[PDB]
Amino acid sequence: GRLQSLQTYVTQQLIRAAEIRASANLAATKMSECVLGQSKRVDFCGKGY
Amino acid sequence: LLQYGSFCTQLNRALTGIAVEQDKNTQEVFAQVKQIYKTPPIKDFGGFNFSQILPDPSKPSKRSFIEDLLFNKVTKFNGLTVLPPLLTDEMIAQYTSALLAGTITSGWTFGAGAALQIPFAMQMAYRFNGIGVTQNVLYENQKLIANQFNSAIGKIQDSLSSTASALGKLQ
Amino acid sequence: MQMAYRFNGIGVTQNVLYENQKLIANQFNSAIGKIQDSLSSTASALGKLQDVVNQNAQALNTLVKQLSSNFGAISSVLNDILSRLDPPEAEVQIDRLITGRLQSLQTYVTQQLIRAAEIRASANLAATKMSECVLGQSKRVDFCGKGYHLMSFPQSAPHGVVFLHVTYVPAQEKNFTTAPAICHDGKAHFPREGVFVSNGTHWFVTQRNFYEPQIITTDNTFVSGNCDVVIGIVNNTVYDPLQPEL
Amino acid sequence: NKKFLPFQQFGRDIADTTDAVRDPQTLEILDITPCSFGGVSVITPGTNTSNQVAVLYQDVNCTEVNVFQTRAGCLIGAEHVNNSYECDIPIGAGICASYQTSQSIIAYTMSLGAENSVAYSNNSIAIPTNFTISVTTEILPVSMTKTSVDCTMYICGDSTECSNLLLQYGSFCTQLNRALTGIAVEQDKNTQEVFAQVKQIYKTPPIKDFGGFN
Ligand SMILES: *[C@@H]1O[C@H](CO)[C@@H](O)[C@H](O)[C@H]1NC(C)=O
Ligand SMILES: *[C@@H]1O[C@H](CO)[C@@H](O)[C@H](O)[C@H]1NC(C)=O
Ligand SMILES: *[C@@H]1O[C@H](CO)[C@@H](O)[C@H](O)[C@H]1NC(C)=O
Ligand SMILES: *[C@@H]1O[C@H](CO)[C@@H](O)[C@H](O)[C@H]1NC(C)=O
Ligand SMILES: *[C@@H]1O[C@H](CO)[C@@H](O)[C@H](O)[C@H]1NC(C)=O
Ligand SMILES: *[C@@H]1O[C@H](CO)[C@@H](O)[C@H](O)[C@H]1NC(C)=O
Ligand SMILES: *[C@@H]1O[C@H](CO)[C@@H](O)[C@H](O)[C@H]1NC(C)=O
Ligand SMILES: *[C@@H]1O[C@H](CO)[C@@H](O)[C@H](O)[C@H]1NC(C)=O
Ligand SMILES: *[C@@H]1O[C@H](CO)[C@@H](O)[C@H](O)[C@H]1NC(C)=O
Ligand SMILES: *[C@@H]1O[C@H](CO)[C@@H](O)[C@H](O)[C@H]1NC(C)=O
Repeated sequence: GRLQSLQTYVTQQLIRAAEIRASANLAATKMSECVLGQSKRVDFCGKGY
Repeated sequence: LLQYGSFCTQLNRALTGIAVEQDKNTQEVFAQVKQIYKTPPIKDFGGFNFSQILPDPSKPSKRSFIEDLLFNKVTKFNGLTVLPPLLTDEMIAQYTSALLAGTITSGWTFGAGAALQIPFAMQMAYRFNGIGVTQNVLYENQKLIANQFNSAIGKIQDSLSSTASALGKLQ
Repeated sequence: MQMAYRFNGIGVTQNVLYENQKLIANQFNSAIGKIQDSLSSTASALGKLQDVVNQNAQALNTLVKQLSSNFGAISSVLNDILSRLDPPEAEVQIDRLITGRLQSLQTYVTQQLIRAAEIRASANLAATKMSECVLGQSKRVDFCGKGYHLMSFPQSAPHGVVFLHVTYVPAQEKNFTTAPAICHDGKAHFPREGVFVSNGTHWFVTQRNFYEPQIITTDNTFVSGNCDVVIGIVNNTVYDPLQPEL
Repeated sequence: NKKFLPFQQFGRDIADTTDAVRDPQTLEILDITPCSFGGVSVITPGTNTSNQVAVLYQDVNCTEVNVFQTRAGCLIGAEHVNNSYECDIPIGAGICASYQTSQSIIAYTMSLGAENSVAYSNNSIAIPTNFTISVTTEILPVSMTKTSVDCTMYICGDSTECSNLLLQYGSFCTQLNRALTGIAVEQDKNTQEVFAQVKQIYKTPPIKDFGGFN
């Protein structure tokens, strides 16, 4: 029982980690395109031009 | 547990790979630049007050007011070992310091390698010409832009201090 | 003409292309040689492929090593359990082995599915870079390589692809003193696209990514406003091509 | 320094673990502390380089026993250096290790980069004059090895008693085979979405008049 519970914990940690990695790629792309550069993409860098 | 195979090996490999991926995440976010840049305190910014975003040497923890509000408004032993992070908050604070120094001084031009000094008014004029706004509107309405900018900074300071609704996303 | 179009895409006048064409050719060929050298000798630049391959290999080999695991039963091999126990007596031990091997298979399937999800995420990113960094020109900074982007070239790889980003990097700079505007006769003057620089003698307008002085005139500048509001307007004679041609 | 009630002999923690106690002979409020536990880590360069080994203890200081205590734990077999360099192998808390000065294993704080004070004035501008066409390599993985496992053959290798006991247990082998089949199909969908972009097949003419572009 404890090993099944531990494996469930590991599985959910991997899923949350993958979600966090996708958010991390979003954050790095926004640093490279909203901070380092002036993007023309509408609502990629918040509301407005 | 010896009779129950290699479960411990697989789980520890998975969790160590998780920690390595956390390190890769924070590095690929915050290693945008390799050259640490430093803000000159010479404030000829055309009236653009950057006090709540610049690094403040009045405090030894070298960051701004807003990041300090983000710290102070955001809040077992059976083998459950919390590993330490690789980059501390001070190191990524200095990376944000360098990025703010670059965006003040060189705008986008340090993204192609070396930094290139440009006065900040010309950066704003170029960013207006990027969105089709003719750059005369900047030069003819500079102090109103300074007022609206610094007032918006004060508004987001108050909206972070008196309201913690935009923080539970991290929680 | 494609590289001229790309230089006009990054806001650089295409005369620099036709003036320094063989320099561009020599620098490009040297860059290709540096990449060949850094791929041939330095084999430590392909971690992305072999990490996925070794991860798949570790998962498969762990799934193989699970077979000899006893899982609390009398032995691991089913054949001895069949040859030593009754069909109403082998039920518990074969149930143990089925339970353990089923748990290990579910572990393997969950791991493969999550790893494949991350691989598909990287695949969509790679296909988007194929659609933009190679297939066209992107103004996105640090999306198609470091620096100003021109084009990129793809190459095959086992379970992979390699982009070769042709990038533009400005090299040599010099401290210049500039002003936002020129006052002429009460008429202010703004650059159409550029910046008003003076080497020390006369105000010149130039381009933001290579230094070449244009003589400041109404055919180069934008006449608007007055000589009162602009913080940093300076006095200089804006040239007029009409007066030598009247 | 906790304070029970005069009948309370012990107590649990938030996590339902016996944290603090009171002695059955003597009226005194004790506490149970876990012992020194940690992870054994090894800092080394490659076997194709050397055999010198540095030892890292996780989260605890040098109790059992060069003694270099950091915020990540005990660390012996290394050399503390004031000269902060680039991180080579990460350890924790911004302190990394390397193989430098004849040479041995050192330990140092990660230098965050070459420090620069870029100049600024009211009117000083920096304008490029010469340029460089650098070509930079990116590496992106695309697909994964398509793999199917006959889970009936895996669990029950050439048996029939095992086959009947597996058929008692529903369609788990069917489920795993269907999931792996969907994975294997979406791999080739990835490969077609990456490469199959132009339905034409183009190729160069033999006259490679490319302005001097080898
Ligand atoms: C900017 O605003 C702060 C208040 O947060 C004030 O202390 C500081 O003097 C201001 N600086 C300028 C240049 O206006
Ligand atoms: C420009 O002036 C600054 C002043 O500190 C100096 O550091 C820099 O090297 C100068 N650059 C050139 C190209 O003269
Ligand atoms: C600045 O450029 C003009 C352009 O003709 C030239 O006459 C002058 O000598 C230059 N001054 C210096 C200091 O290079
Ligand atoms: C030069 O800097 C000073 C600040 O010391 C400022 O008052 C002045 O306006 C600047 N010159 C121009 C032309 O803007
Ligand atoms: C520019 O010329 C005007 C005369 O037309 C003069 O009043 C003004 O002071 C000059 N500008 C400077 C900065 O001296
Ligand atoms: C491995 O070590 C040998 C000497 O022990 C050395 O000659 C060789 O270059 C090393 N391998 C690599 C790939 O450098
Ligand atoms: C470890 O650190 C604790 C406090 O952080 C201290 O009380 C203890 O004496 C240290 N032990 C050793 C062996 O350094
Ligand atoms: C590092 O510098 C301090 C003084 O700044 C000195 O006392 C110490 O001995 C140095 N470290 C080593 C390992 O020598
Ligand atoms: C740019 O640098 C290269 C380096 O050799 C040189 O050959 C070339 O003449 C330079 N071009 C300019 C315009 O300075
Ligand atoms: C291109 O480079 C290769 C490798 O150095 C060389 O063999 C070939 O002759 C070159 N061709 C041209 C036309 O540059």
